[PDB]
Amino acid sequence: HRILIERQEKSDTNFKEFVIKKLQKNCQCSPAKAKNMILGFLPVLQWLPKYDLKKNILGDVMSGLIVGILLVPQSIAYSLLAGQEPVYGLYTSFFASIIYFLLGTSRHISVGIFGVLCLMIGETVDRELQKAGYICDKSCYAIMVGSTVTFIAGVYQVAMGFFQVGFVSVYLSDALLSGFVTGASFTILTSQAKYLLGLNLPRTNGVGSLITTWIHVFRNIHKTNLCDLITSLLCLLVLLPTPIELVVVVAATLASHFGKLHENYNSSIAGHIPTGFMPPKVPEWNLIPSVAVDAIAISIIGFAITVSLSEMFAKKHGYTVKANQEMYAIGFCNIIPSFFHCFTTSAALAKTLVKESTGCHTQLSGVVTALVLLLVLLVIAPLFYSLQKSVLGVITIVNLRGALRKFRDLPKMWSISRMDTVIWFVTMLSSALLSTEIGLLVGVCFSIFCVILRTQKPKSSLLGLVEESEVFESVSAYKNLQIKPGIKIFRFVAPLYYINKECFKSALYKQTVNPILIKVAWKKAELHTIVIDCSAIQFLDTAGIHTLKEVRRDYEAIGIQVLLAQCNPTVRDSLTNGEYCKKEEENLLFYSVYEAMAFAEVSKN
Amino acid sequence: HRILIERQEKSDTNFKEFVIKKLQKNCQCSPAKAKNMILGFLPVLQWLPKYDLKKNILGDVMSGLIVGILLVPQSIAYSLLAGQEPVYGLYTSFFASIIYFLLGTSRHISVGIFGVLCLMIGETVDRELQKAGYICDKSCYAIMVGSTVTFIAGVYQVAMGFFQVGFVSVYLSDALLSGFVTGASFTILTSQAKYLLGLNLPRTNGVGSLITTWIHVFRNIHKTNLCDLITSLLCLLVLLPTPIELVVVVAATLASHFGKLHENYNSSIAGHIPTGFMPPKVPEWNLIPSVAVDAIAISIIGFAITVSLSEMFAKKHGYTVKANQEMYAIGFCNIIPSFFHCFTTSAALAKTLVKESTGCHTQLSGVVTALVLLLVLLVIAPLFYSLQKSVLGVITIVNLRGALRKFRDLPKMWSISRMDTVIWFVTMLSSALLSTEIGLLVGVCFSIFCVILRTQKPKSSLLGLVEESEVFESVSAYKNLQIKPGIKIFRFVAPLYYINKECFKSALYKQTVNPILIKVAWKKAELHTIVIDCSAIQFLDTAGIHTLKEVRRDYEAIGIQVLLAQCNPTVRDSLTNGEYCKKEEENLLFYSVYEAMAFAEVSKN
Ligand SMILES: [Cl-]
Ligand SMILES: [Cl-]
Repeated sequence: HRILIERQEKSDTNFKEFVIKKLQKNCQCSPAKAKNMILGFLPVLQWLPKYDLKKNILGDVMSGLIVGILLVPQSIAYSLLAGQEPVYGLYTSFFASIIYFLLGTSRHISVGIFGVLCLMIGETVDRELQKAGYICDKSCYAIMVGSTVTFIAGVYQVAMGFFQVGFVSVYLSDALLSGFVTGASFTILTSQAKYLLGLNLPRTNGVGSLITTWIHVFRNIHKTNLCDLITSLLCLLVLLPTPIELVVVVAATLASHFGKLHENYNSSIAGHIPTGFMPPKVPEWNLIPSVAVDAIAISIIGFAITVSLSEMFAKKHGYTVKANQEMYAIGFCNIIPSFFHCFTTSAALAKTLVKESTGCHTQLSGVVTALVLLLVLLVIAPLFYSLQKSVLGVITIVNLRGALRKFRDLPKMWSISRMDTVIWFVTMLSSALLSTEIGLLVGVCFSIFCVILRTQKPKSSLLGLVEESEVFESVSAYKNLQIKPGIKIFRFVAPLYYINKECFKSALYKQTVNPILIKVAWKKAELHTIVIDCSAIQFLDTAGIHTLKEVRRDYEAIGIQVLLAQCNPTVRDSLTNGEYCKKEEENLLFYSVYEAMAFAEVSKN
Repeated sequence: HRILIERQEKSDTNFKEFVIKKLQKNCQCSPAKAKNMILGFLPVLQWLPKYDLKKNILGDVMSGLIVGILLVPQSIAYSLLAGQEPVYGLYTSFFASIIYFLLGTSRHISVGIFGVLCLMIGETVDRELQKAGYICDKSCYAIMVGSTVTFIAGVYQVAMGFFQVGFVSVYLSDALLSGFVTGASFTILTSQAKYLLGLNLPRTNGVGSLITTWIHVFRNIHKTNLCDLITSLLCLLVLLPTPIELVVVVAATLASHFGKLHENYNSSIAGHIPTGFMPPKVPEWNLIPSVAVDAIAISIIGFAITVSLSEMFAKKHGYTVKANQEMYAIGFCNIIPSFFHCFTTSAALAKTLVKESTGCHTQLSGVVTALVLLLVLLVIAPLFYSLQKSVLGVITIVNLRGALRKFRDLPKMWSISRMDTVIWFVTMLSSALLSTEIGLLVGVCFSIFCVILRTQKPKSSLLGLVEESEVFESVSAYKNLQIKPGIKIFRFVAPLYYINKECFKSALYKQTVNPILIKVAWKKAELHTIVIDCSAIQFLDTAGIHTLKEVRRDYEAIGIQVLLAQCNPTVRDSLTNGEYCKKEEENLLFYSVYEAMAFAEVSKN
């Protein structure tokens, strides 16, 4: 008794008429739903009118001043890492917070300056500064280039949000992103070492910069101020055990101002800007083609990190974050502020962690931080003068510590997925050495190739029956399975295609007869059926269809029957389209391994 | 009653000691087997002493003169396409045949000049000629560059043979190679159009050359000789229906010599060389770094095509061709002749087809061709003077026709594998336009990405039981399957990893409850078990382990049980290593979908 399943009728509707009908059903021209899109595009007018202030005002207000003071050195630093004046980091943070409060659904994430992104902006800035030469007084050209790159990144992000092409985010694996952030953290530490030691080594760019910078540091170690070094050592000793950062920076600034440490030729930040808020300057609009390629990566890593963090903190509690709206928000946190003097913004884990430790479920707290920043941007900025600039490096290293600790999870990573660990290590090496962008590209492709390698050398085994059941499983992995003689079931856990067709043939020949050599031996001068378990064969390429046909023909030439079992509907469709089973030949494809085994047993009898 | 299969004990031998022991068992220092390696490396002293001359001498001798005369215009042409003097093509063909008779196992293949490879050599030659400027009198530098590239390609091929790294050949799919050869044939036709029309348009190189050459042809169409055009039209008319080529070239040469067609400013080949065989010149040995990258592709496409053709013609009858020995042979068909004045060699289908039509199973015929070439290289070369050079273009186009006919198989290709057809079309476009090398790289990566896309959007469905059996199959593909209520089996035919984890979650939520929205609705204010068929899940990434854990946790939060069935041994190992089933929790993983369904039915009762 053979199975006689009947296939369902395929849908005849495949033209664009049905697509147009379903697009109209989607109501592109939506009456009375334009308010919904306005509310969807402006989440701010959805929870502020329904704000439970009596239960969250204290939480939002609390630690907002601490976070704002805590966002203060981060800006004066990463701006320096980005090749920008310190006031530009403050502008970036304030504008990012204010705009994300307008457009934002995570309600727990901390948008603003991201170290990895600032390192990448810095690379593009220095390249354009050199390609140009070093009323653009160096810093003016730097901020112009940074704002242009930010505008391009925001345009790309909003285009990906509108075109619904955000699925590219799936190509950035969590392990690959962790490796990239670790490598970028190593690069940031190497860059900040020069400020930590007080040297004046030249700008190093290109593949191997990390090594060039370290070599320069070693070469110029004798030109050590020994004052900034002492301050940095004390700050590292105090902050390594880990509000501590705010106290440290306040005490360091007070000591530097009182003792006049600059008399020892101590490098310090300058009077960057007064209350300021200078009138906005439009982007270059002519330099836009030159720095588009870098903006590609900046936009991707920016939106990938933001979406990942927002989804994580939404699924933690009250998951109501829309991916497309966060696309639009992170895009507009890089378009409107780029009209002003700001660089790219993204979610920062080290500062979101600070708000998570002390805070509540209200985005209004970010506004408070902005207000604090605004206050810092109005009258408290001169109070930040006379910073030792070694405390800045200590403050950057301490924050990176979060990403640098990932090396302690390598034994745990290995004990779960070896190839994921290898991808992580390769991405970390390619980001630390080589280039940050080149490192990301190397990581994304190596992960895709690892998926190709996993396919390339797959598992292949013989199947045995489980006693008193209709279950077949690998003999090479399980024990005490009945294997009747003259029938050998071969399971090949992989898609059969151009990459692994040779491996499939070699494994089948090694475990069963290898009919080619037998045929040549017969021409010069036990087994009767073989069942191929196609349950794990995901798809079939033209090579796979040809390989299966060749296998069947070569085995039938000797006299060994070949039966295919548990084929997918798509695999069966490919086999019928590939002209494998001829027309109504029958007894060639089976719906289960048990059915094929029973048929093979009956055929000999 | 639950299944209680016991797993086999894993092998404790994993260190390098066992590898060293098996390497010694391989007998690296082999006594009395050095003769075997000598015979293996020199196949010539394995069938010549055992040559059945009485049954194959007539076949080998027959059509050898025709093939040699037929290899004559092919050289005078493709050398011109390769930016070389015509005598260099004759040298290449003669040396390739002679050396492959020494080292060769296919015994039916025709090594020699390959059109696609000559086009690629030409590109590298013209670039180096320009990078240098245009006792190297242009042609001397061209042959020096070509010989250097050939030496590098042969070194790469022999290195791949010795290192056993020939598996790279699996990345060049048959459809991708067919597309590349079609695009390269289009490029060759475009290049030979200038000789067909008799114009003198400038050298065009870079991406889009095909378009630049065609634009130049259209611009200079008015400068048509109308004599070479008439000769080419007559030759095309005669040869298009398709020994015909030899008669055509002989008649054209005789007519040109008798009528003195060169009086009409007809471009013609010159007195390239006398009997010649000038003393060999060593490769550049200093220019070797510059043209290594091009030699990478030349070596790969050369060895891939040669191995494919040899394996095909061996498996057709008497399969005794070793892949590694053919690696060595094709490498040494590019190393020793590069010491002389020759360029790269590979199997040519159009000329192997000529020998297949008229020939026998003896490589000695190739020697005969070499002899003919040698005779042509000794005294018959001046007889080939005064060739119209339009017959050459006609002779190149006719031969390409074999690869150009592939466009007629597109409807057949679509009716078998749509993605393979798309890869073929993309590779053909990237080889015709863009660059030949860039086209190959674009094809190889797009095929790997298509394997990634096939994974990205996979099949997912609900499984129903087949009546009076223990077989579950897709409800969306088959008909009349029992689906008990409260239990829904979800089959996801793909590996679960970072790329398709979101798709897996979305499909499972769409077809079953979507527990997140249900949980938020329950907090604001039928199904009990779900069985996941992991039979088609090939592997599990760190993301896949996390996704499965998250799915189980979220479904158990609502109150819906999640059971995993038919997991691979590797998938089970990943789940245990990933801390998914805790310790001895039981009733979480099942060996069959029927077992899980029975357990789910029992649990409610
Ligand atoms: Cl950071
Ligand atoms: Cl060809």
